[PDB]
Amino acid sequence: IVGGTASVRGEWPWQVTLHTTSPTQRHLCGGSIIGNQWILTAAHCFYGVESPKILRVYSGILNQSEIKEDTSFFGVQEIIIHDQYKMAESGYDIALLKLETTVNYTDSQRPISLPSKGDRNVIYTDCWVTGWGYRKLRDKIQNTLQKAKIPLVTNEECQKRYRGHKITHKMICAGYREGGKDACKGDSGGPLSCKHNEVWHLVGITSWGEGCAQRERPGVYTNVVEYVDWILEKTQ
Ligand SMILES: O=C(O)Cc1ccccc1OCc1cccc(-c2ccc3c(c2)CNCC3)c1
Repeated sequence: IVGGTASVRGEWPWQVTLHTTSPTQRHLCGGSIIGNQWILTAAHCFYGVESPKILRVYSGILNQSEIKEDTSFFGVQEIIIHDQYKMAESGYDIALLKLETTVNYTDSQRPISLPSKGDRNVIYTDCWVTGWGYRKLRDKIQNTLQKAKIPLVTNEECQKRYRGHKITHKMICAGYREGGKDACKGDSGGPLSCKHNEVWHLVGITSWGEGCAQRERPGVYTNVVEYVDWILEKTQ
């Protein structure tokens, strides 16, 4: 998170830290709790992941320093990548982690709803991007969970900044015209959560963009509402 501030415990309870344990154990990507044994993340996070054996999902984590050799975690039973996925910049950057056990919901770990059936025309004015990612292009993974309010930009406006990319209706962009606040390396997979009528919705999944928080270069996200049918087909 570029231009963000620290979160407090139980602020983003659907946020998870997916770790890899090969060749070293570290924060790989972010994710969202969308069900008792379901995590919604981005497919590109599993590039070079040979099997779910090396992964660990940590929920209820504020600082990465809280993760010790005795810290509880969830094993991943299955990694469901979108069948159409190839590269992040081209879309379908959506994956589902099916955990080995159910999540007991508390204040530090609860599920986030997907955009509602009938809220397609909603103008989201309170969107937030969260994660433990970099604060600049050549940085390191953060300790506390950063947050950033980012305005959504239209598909047409976003397509102007990305003349060399195909910005589809399965993508949503968020950024400030003069840069400053954005998600960077380590934030992918995580949520772009927008609050509407005091309910949080998982509106996007952190995906890609030219550099981190550059001017007139919005963050590109997976448009969750478009994939709700895929998610329901898989989580049933
Ligand atoms: O993809 C990750 O987060 C971490 C990761 C996992 C697996 C393989 C590669 C990899 O890192 C690639 C990498 C390198 C530098 C910056 C980014 C990055 C990430 C997100 C966003 C932006 C940029 C621009 N702003 C909008 C959001 C990604």
